[PDB]
Amino acid sequence: LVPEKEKDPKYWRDQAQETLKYALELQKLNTNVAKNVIMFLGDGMGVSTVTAARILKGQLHHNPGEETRLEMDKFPFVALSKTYNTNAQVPDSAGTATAYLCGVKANEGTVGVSAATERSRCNTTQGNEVTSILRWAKDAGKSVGIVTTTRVNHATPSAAYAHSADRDWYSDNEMPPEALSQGCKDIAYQLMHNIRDIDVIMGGGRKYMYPKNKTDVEYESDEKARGTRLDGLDLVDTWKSFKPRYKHSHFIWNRTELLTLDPHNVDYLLGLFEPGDMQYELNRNNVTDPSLSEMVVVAIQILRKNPKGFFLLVEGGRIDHGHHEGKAKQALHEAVEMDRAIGQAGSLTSSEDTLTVVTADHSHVFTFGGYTPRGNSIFGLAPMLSDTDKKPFTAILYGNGPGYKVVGGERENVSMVDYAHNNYQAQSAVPLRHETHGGEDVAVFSKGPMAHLLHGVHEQNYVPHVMAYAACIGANLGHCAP
Amino acid sequence: LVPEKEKDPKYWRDQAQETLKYALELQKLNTNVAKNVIMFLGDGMGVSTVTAARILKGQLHHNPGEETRLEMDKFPFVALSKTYNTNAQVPDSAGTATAYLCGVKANEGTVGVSAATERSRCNTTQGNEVTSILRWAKDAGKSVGIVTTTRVNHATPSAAYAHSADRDWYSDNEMPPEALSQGCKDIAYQLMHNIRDIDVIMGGGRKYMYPKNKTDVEYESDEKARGTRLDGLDLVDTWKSFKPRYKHSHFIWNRTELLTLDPHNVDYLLGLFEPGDMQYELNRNNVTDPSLSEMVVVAIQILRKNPKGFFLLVEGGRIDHGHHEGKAKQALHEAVEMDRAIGQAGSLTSSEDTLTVVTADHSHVFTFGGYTPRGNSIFGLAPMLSDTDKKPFTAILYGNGPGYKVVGGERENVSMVDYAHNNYQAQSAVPLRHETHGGEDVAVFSKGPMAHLLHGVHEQNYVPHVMAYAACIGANLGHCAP
Ligand SMILES: *[C@@H]1O[C@H](CO[C@@H]2O[C@@H](C)[C@@H](O)[C@@H](O)[C@@H]2O)[C@@H](O[C@@H]2O[C@H](CO)[C@@H](O[C@@H]3O[C@H](CO)[C@@H](O)[C@H](O[C@H]4O[C@H](CO)[C@@H](O)[C@H](O)[C@@H]4O)[C@@H]3O)[C@H](O)[C@H]2NC(C)=O)[C@H](O)[C@H]1NC(C)=O
Ligand SMILES: *[C@@H]1O[C@H](CO[C@@H]2O[C@@H](C)[C@@H](O)[C@@H](O)[C@@H]2O)[C@@H](O[C@@H]2O[C@H](CO)[C@@H](O[C@@H]3O[C@H](CO)[C@@H](O)[C@H](O[C@H]4O[C@H](CO)[C@@H](O)[C@H](O)[C@@H]4O)[C@@H]3O)[C@H](O)[C@H]2NC(C)=O)[C@H](O)[C@H]1NC(C)=O
Ligand SMILES: *[C@@H]1O[C@H](CO)[C@@H](O[C@@H]2O[C@H](CO)[C@@H](O[C@@H]3O[C@H](CO)[C@@H](O)[C@H](O)[C@@H]3O)[C@H](O)[C@H]2NC(C)=O)[C@H](O)[C@H]1NC(C)=O
Ligand SMILES: *[C@@H]1O[C@H](CO)[C@@H](O[C@@H]2O[C@H](CO)[C@@H](O[C@@H]3O[C@H](CO)[C@@H](O)[C@H](O)[C@@H]3O)[C@H](O)[C@H]2NC(C)=O)[C@H](O)[C@H]1NC(C)=O
Ligand SMILES: *[C@@H]1O[C@H](CO)[C@@H](O[C@@H]2O[C@H](CO)[C@@H](O)[C@H](O)[C@H]2NC(C)=O)[C@H](O)[C@H]1NC(C)=O
Ligand SMILES: *[C@@H]1O[C@H](CO)[C@@H](O[C@@H]2O[C@H](CO)[C@@H](O)[C@H](O)[C@H]2NC(C)=O)[C@H](O)[C@H]1NC(C)=O
Ligand SMILES: *[C@@H]1O[C@H](CO)[C@@H](O[C@@H]2O[C@H](CO)[C@@H](O)[C@H](O)[C@H]2NC(C)=O)[C@H](O)[C@H]1NC(C)=O
Ligand SMILES: *[C@@H]1O[C@H](CO)[C@@H](O[C@@H]2O[C@H](CO)[C@@H](O)[C@H](O)[C@H]2NC(C)=O)[C@H](O)[C@H]1NC(C)=O
Ligand SMILES: *[C@@H]1O[C@H](CO[C@@H]2O[C@@H](C)[C@@H](O)[C@@H](O)[C@@H]2O)[C@@H](O)[C@H](O)[C@H]1NC(C)=O
Ligand SMILES: *[C@@H]1O[C@H](CO[C@@H]2O[C@@H](C)[C@@H](O)[C@@H](O)[C@@H]2O)[C@@H](O)[C@H](O)[C@H]1NC(C)=O
Ligand SMILES: COc1ccc(OC)c(S(=O)(=O)Nc2cnc3ccccc3c2)c1
Ligand SMILES: COc1ccc(OC)c(S(=O)(=O)Nc2cnc3ccccc3c2)c1
Ligand SMILES: [Ca+2]
Ligand SMILES: [Ca+2]
Ligand SMILES: [Mg+2]
Ligand SMILES: [Mg+2]
Ligand SMILES: [Zn+2]
Ligand SMILES: [Zn+2]
Ligand SMILES: [Zn+2]
Ligand SMILES: [Zn+2]
Repeated sequence: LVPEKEKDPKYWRDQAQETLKYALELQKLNTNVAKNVIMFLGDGMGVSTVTAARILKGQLHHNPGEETRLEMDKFPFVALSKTYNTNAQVPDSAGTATAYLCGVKANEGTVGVSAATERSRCNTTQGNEVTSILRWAKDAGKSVGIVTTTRVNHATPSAAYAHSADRDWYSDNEMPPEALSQGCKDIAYQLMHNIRDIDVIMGGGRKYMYPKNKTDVEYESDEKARGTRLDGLDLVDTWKSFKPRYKHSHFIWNRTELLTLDPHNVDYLLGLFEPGDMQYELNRNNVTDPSLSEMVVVAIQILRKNPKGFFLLVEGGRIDHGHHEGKAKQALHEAVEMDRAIGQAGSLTSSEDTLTVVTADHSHVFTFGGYTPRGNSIFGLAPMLSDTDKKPFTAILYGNGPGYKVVGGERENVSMVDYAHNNYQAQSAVPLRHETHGGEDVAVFSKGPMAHLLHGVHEQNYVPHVMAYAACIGANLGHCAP
Repeated sequence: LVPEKEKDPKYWRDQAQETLKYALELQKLNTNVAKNVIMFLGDGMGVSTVTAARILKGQLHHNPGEETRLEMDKFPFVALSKTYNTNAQVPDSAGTATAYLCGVKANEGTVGVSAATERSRCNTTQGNEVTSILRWAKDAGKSVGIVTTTRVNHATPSAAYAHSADRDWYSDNEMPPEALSQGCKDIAYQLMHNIRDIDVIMGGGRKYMYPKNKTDVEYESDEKARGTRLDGLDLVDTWKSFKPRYKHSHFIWNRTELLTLDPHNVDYLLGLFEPGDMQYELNRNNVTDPSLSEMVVVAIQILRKNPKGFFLLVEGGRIDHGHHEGKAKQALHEAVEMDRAIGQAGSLTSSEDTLTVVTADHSHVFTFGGYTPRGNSIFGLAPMLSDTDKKPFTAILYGNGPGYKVVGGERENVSMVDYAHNNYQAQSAVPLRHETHGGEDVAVFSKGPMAHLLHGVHEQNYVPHVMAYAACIGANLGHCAP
């Protein structure tokens, strides 16, 4: 390849000098008060995933790909974060969520509780509860909201409003009798009771809010999408009844009514679009379901009204599931969609009074290499054959997972298969039903007031402490001190 | 595990508040002139490799490992760098070296030339030569030196002083007749002729400096350690003869006299300790060979004399070879040794007038996971069995490489083998003689004057441009402008 302009040293030198000039200009630090705070979380978005997503996004416009800039790549400041649970070397989605939402490290499988709690033991929930940055912002008088592509009562979204010993207790249908007798409430119940004035909630998980055995409104014939609650509670009606009767509250479940709302009138919005987890971006039905960008735009439009700012949390959660299934295409497309949502959010706000942070909870064992030529398709093959079995192979691989395939002592001959298919599983080393997480560090991109405080290598729980200080909320309020 | 103190939220909150206090103090930027510049390069040191090395270093002191802090982890500032060649999507060790030493991106397999050069073509090299930061520092009047554990004429060390179309031309014994006729000089020849006043050179590659068939001084009976030059040149004598006769010059090849020199007296030092590449840290013979830390200390002691500062380049090069062989233990130990050398260097200098940068050239396909418990040995097994074949597996794996082992259609019982051995090869997905590089981004750690200029996501060639500006050398000299 080697584009023509790239063969002149002057081109590279001029680009480097321009970057240096911008860096020198960046020494006038932004020391203003962050009226607004927005967090973007990519579930499982490792550094390798970020690079692969950048390459794919570049190639989608018919460019070589490597020189493309992601939206998050334009964030002025970058840092590294370690993501180990107090209980596990390779973290989970719950302990990390507690670490980066409440500021305290906890055990894996528990949400909103300190390390003194034991998984699946009700007692230890009492006296070991920790609040989240969302609660601090709400107590400060701001507006808060949650947007995600997974279930609302999933680990990441639930780590901001709930305190539970087990992450599997989505509703009372999944709680052992001992836990119920001891007096423990499930995550779905805690969503509508712990904090009763959450302005914006959007995502999936419609089956966990209705009495058991009730047919779904979207899939009437689907027997797996029925309600699960054993106490007969209709949680949507409970959510509606907890808000003032002189305000405006809306419940939506489908794309047509999402785009018909007037954000200048709505005050409280609840949206559940799928019975469980929302579909992949490549499998999405653009007629009935919305994309992440549209939800983010609507949420920001609704939230920006309060004169005291707002806090918003956005999660791209299906990257984790895509990696778990061993389908790199789906995960990369999810990452690209999240980057587009980040760009939209950046377009809708201003950096002189808004602090924005993008990060991930953990990593995976996804790898890509093989000495590929410039511009080679991210889902393509390696230039050479294997010098041991004389068979081809792809540039993307997994340490473990369902991609393992050895038909009678011999590996597969991918030449005879469609390796660019949407649901293709790259080969792995050891066969597992699901591929596991990774224990490497993750990257954090920050832009806005006091964003320079995230400068080097930090523990995960440090992330919410700086943001609070930027917004003059929480335990420390020295920024606004006279 | 879960140490006792970690079960209290107050502990984590206090730690986070202390970190925030330090960050708030870092706002008074260091805008001084960098009298000295030091670069640490880890060949193949990816983010996952850094995390694994941190865990191993922590465990070597009988700690859980995850909470340990590396020396480079204490560097105030962190950034991310992209490492693609103009010719390849997955980079090589030569084009990246040119990018981060001269400030221009080039093709893979070529050293010190722009992208207009074609690999293995002498007559395309004239007029396409690019100088390195070492040359800029030397022209500024500073002292310069190179220290590495690989051959001195390897790609990374050679990118700073040589201009060649092919990286394989270590000496005339590896040059095709057409290249010799056209007027090509090999890398080893260029080492002693391009720049004739390099103060400190240390590393391997003793066979490439002597006439062909001349027996080595260390391994007399070793037939593979004999000289290779076909022109009869003794390059050590040439190096000695190019220096003034009223100065002091020393040549050493073995640990005893490396520690007997007086740095306050020596002016020019050349040290070649192994015929080819230096041994692994685990296989090193401490009696005859030195470690990286000792060489770094001696080099800094010699260099700090010049009243105008100095520039030093240090390379831990055997991490790449360890990963290529598929032996994670050796690579992790090499990374730990490099971190120790970084600590020694930091101890020997001051941050008020010295700018220090640590980074890598590219990454690998090394992965580690498996949901391990806190404190689990980095070289240990995963807690569970494989739910597909009912056999164990390790937490460390490779995308490809020699670790592949499938006899009779069945993978290995690792339990019947020593998986903690020094030369154990973790299983991989596709069998290759050597495992390949990785195309993910790499991390950069900076500390010292103007170190804050490396803040976000940058191209690799941007790295040397900032350093020069910090030291008031090169094309841009605006820092010292009245
Ligand atoms: C792994 O797989 C490769 C390629 O697989 C191929 O890809 C799929 C897309 C689909 O076409 C599959 O059916 C197909 O296998 C294997 O490469 C094949 O190798 C065999 C020998 O083992 C070749 O045998 C052919 O036999 C004929 C000899 O008379 C003749 O047709 C062929 O020569 C001709 O090949 C093509 C045929 O389309 C023709 O266009 C050319 O002009 C040429 O004369 C050839 O000798 C197959 O052709 C190969 N198929 C290819 C290259 O697509 C490979 O063997 C296997 N590897 C291992 C290690 O088992
Ligand atoms: C993969 O490998 C595992 C473990 O490998 C084992 O460890 C290595 C370090 C080395 O010792 C290897 O030789 C050894 O295989 C295999 O686990 C074995 O599984 C078999 C079948 O179940 C057991 O068979 C034995 O047969 C006897 C009848 O009961 C009896 O001696 C054994 O019970 C005894 O088990 C151990 C022996 O030291 C001990 O707890 C008591 O002595 C107890 O009575 C047992 O039933 C082997 O013992 C197992 N070996 C080990 C070390 O656990 C595994 O089968 C294999 N997996 C596959 C899928 O092939
Ligand atoms: C997307 O969501 C909207 C809002 O729920 C859906 O519109 C709804 O459509 C149903 C079925 O036609 C309407 O029910 C009907 O309403 C009246 C009486 O109220 C009457 O026609 C029938 O007896 C029946 O009850 C419902 O009113 C209507 N809701 C609103 C707010 O207009 C829409 O169909 C959904 N679209 C897709 C493509 O899924
Ligand atoms: C490490 O390196 C030093 C320095 O090269 C080695 O010492 C050197 O050993 C040689 C071989 O024995 C000495 O040469 C001998 O010297 C005298 C005459 O000068 C005489 O014994 C022999 O005729 C021979 O020429 C040499 O002098 C000596 N040091 C120096 C500075 O020249 C040492 O052996 C090495 N150690 C190891 C463990 O490899
Ligand atoms: C949590 O409550 C449970 C009730 O299920 C307690 O479990 C019993 O506790 C007593 C006191 O130690 C033990 O003698 C019993 O053996 C326990 N039973 C079981 C099945 O574990 C549990 O101890 C309580 N935890 C605390 C901290 O008081
Ligand atoms: C909504 O999804 C539909 C169905 O997949 C898309 O229609 C496809 O569009 C692609 C891209 O142009 C075509 O290659 C397919 O042939 C179309 N399929 C059908 C059945 O018509 C549609 O483009 C999507 N709309 C948006 C706005 O993204
Ligand atoms: C650089 O030199 C090579 C020969 O070493 C030239 O190669 C050309 O191609 C063939 C290859 O065998 C030679 O026989 C031709 O004489 C060469 N010339 C042409 C015009 O093709 C190559 O062209 C040279 N490049 C330049 C710019 O002079
Ligand atoms: C130099 O290397 C030698 C040889 O490995 C080391 O001596 C051994 O060190 C190991 C590790 O502590 C011990 O288990 C052995 O008992 C030692 N003796 C032998 C004969 O192997 C020696 O410690 C190393 N020296 C330094 C300073 O690292
Ligand atoms: C839910 O219903 C299950 C099946 O019973 C019948 O069929 C389903 C499809 C519904 O129409 C249901 O109302 C019918 O009774 C039962 O096995 C299950 O016990 C029912 N659950 C409850 C809580 O009643
Ligand atoms: C290099 O040497 C080859 C083998 O010679 C052996 O090694 C040398 C160093 C002496 O010890 C000699 O007695 C041994 O027999 C020769 O075959 C070869 O031609 C030589 N090559 C050159 C270029 O001189
Ligand atoms: C123990 O750590 C975790 C954490 C979260 C997690 O996902 C909830 C898993 S999982 O891989 O077992 N669940 C899966 C698996 N395959 C899926 C495929 C398609 C859609 C959704 C999926 C969900 C493991
Ligand atoms: C094409 O990209 C590169 C770049 C550098 C490189 O290393 C020079 C290699 S290599 O893997 O083929 N060389 C190797 C291989 N195994 C080794 C084992 C032990 C000691 C040294 C080794 C050296 C490939
Ligand atoms: Ca839907
Ligand atoms: Ca030696
Ligand atoms: Mg999640
Ligand atoms: Mg190297
Ligand atoms: Zn997760
Ligand atoms: Zn997961
Ligand atoms: Zn390299
Ligand atoms: Zn290499």
